[PDB]
Amino acid sequence: YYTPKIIVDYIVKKTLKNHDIIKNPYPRILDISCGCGNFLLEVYDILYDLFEENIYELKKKYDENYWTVDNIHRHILNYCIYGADIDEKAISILKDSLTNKKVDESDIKINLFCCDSLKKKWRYKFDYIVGNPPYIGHKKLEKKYKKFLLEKYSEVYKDKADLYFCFYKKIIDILKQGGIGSVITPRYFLESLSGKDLREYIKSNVNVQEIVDFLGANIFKNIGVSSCILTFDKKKTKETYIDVFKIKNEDICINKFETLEELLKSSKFEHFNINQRLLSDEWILVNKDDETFYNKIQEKCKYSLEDIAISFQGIITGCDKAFILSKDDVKLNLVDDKFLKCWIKSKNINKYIVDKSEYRLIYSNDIDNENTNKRILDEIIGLYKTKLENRRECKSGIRKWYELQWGREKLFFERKKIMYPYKSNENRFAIDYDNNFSSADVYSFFIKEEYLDKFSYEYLVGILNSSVYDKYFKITAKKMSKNIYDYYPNKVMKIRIFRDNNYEEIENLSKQIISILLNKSIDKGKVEKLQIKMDNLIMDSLGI
DNA sequence: ATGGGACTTTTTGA
DNA sequence: TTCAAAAAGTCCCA
Ligand SMILES: N=C(NCCSC[C@H]1O[C@@H](n2cnc3c(NCCCc4ccccc4)ncnc32)[C@H](O)[C@@H]1O)NCC1CCCCC1
Ligand SMILES: [K+]
Ligand SMILES: [K+]
Ligand SMILES: [K+]
Repeated sequence: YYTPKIIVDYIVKKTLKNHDIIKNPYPRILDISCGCGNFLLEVYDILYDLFEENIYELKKKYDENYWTVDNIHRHILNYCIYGADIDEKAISILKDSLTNKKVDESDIKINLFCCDSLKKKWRYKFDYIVGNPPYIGHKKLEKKYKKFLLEKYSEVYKDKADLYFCFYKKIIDILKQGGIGSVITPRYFLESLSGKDLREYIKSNVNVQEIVDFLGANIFKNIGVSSCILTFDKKKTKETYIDVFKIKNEDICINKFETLEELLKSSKFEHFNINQRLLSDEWILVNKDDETFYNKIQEKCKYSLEDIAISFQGIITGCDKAFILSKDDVKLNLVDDKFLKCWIKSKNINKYIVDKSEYRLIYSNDIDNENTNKRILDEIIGLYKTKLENRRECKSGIRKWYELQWGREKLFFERKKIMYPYKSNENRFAIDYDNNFSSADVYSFFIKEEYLDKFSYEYLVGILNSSVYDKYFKITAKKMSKNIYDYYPNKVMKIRIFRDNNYEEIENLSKQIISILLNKSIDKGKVEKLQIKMDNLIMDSLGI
């Protein structure tokens, strides 16, 4: 979890580069999760040069005996650097590092606190705040602790929110008037549904100076997280425009230049501005070309998928190894075919059509009692009885030990519907003809009856799989890792759709693609030509 | 050994 | 009663 030095230097320089040390020689710089002091040790170096370069001006303007170069080390540690961390071994190491910057005279007091930053009663605000807070999601966070966050941090922490939301809140709350904060956190709060309250909190309490979005790039080696750097202030400012630096190529190595600023100004990043006053509850962080593109589509389309469709998440068995068998597995001979459903994974979804299924789900909810079908329970499902019994609804009695945890409603699956993978590099919406069941890695919707005469499944997969809609969706989608976006209903169902003079031709092209994709000898190339023709029709329709 | 690519479970709050 | 969100993802190889 060590933050790379090139990022640490940038965040520290972002806050202190324009500090007027003559006007205020007592700046308070805080790291609320300082660890071993990746940031604070750099703050010390930057402060020391700042004081030494102006030592004679300070000696003249202020106590001429206090301001000597020999006194800078003590002054920094007594009045300027503040750290907090829950790990006492980390604080003990940082205290030793800060002491070793000078190399007892008299007992220098360092402002390091071993505590929970979210619980500490903070006695004063701070001029500058930097660091890299902990990230802990809803599954890994201790349940007794979550009761505390839901009580005391409800303005940013609810439901499936993350712990680092609370650090944004704490950092903002203890930032002095006119102060500057700069942190590196996961990027997901910029787009996620859970981050809505946090985005409202940031926008309405600080001026966001700058957002560095690394998208799917791997900033932390051997860590599966996607990062951003937020810089914000509480200055009295009227313009309130955000500098947004979005990475262009996710495969870039971060150390190509001596400094991060060189990387940002390079061709490896795009820069654009966003008006903070124009931010809705969603933050549309795109350049002017993309904003025009996005707005054209939004205004043109009179419907959304949510308007015309019923959406639902897939089956959640609660223990897949207990209920999912290969269709060639001999144990399926014990299971009556009335209990067996086709099962697909996200990899089975292509554009327009689903691979033939290779797995079967035992829809165990339809097993009436333990004595009629003893063989299935003893020889297939019962091999995982202990794990099945530990599921939440089994411990509370709502589920029998052999039942599916969230079996949903079979009738929603056993119908013509559209399916798409929950995480993908591109739009892949397929028409399911085979009553496929799936887990939560595949989402489904079917068309409401009253919209069937306006929209057909064949038309919908045509436009949703188009190049236009792939770009259109990815503008506001949640970037997860390198070449992975979330395709979840909370954004997929917000996709807006249109219907105009090109409807018949778009639908016809979609059927030709479906027909070719289902044939034995597939000449995939003609599909690409048809898709290009369809994309041109869609661009003609939307005026782009 | 590492960094990069394929692929994606069930726990959980509401 | 029962929905859907959540990557400090997870796992493997060359
Ligand atoms: N794998 C992880 N990676 C991220 C590392 S974060 C970097 C620094 O952040 C400090 N740090 C964290 N949480 C703090 C905090 N309050 C929140 C407390 C939340 C909590 C509640 C119950 C049980 C445990 C934690 N207050 C001040 N410092 C804090 C670390 O000690 C570290 O040196 N975190 C999970 C896990 C492991 C480290 C101990 C606890 C987190
Ligand atoms: K003086
Ligand atoms: K990443
Ligand atoms: K992992």
